[PDB]
Amino acid sequence: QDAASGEQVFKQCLVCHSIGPGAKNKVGPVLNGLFGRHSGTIEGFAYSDANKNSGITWTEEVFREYIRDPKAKIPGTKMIFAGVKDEQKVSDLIAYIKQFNADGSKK
Ligand code: HEC
Repeated sequence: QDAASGEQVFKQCLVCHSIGPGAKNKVGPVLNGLFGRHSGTIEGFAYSDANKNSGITWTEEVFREYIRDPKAKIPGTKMIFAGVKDEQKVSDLIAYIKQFNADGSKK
């Protein structure tokens, strides 16, 4: 779906997470270069065992399921959020993010 739209839905994400350039960790790990990266991999982030010992590897398909309801895919994770149980939204989320990658740029 669409990114311009998806930027809106990340608003409820930015509260704890960063993206783009000069993105530094916060209550949660920066979401730069998310797709492909290994779960609990970004450094300077005190991941939970649950997150980092999962072996997830964040592909669009598992994020799609995660975001829907976190506690169910990484049961016991530190991310206390009742997901994006909203299908239009999730798709645009996965458009905006995918757009940054690694150091916050376009690809
Ligand atoms: C504050 C309450 C948060 C909101 C709102 C969102 N996220 Fe989050 N996220 C938060 C924490 C504390 C953590 C760490 C979990 C742990 O157990 O260590 C996370 C983690 C993620 C991850 C995992 C990343 C990795 O490198 O493994 C992802 C993919 C993620 N968060 C995505 C995400 C998105 C897209 C959100 C908007 C809908 C979102 N989170 C909300 C804190 C918070």
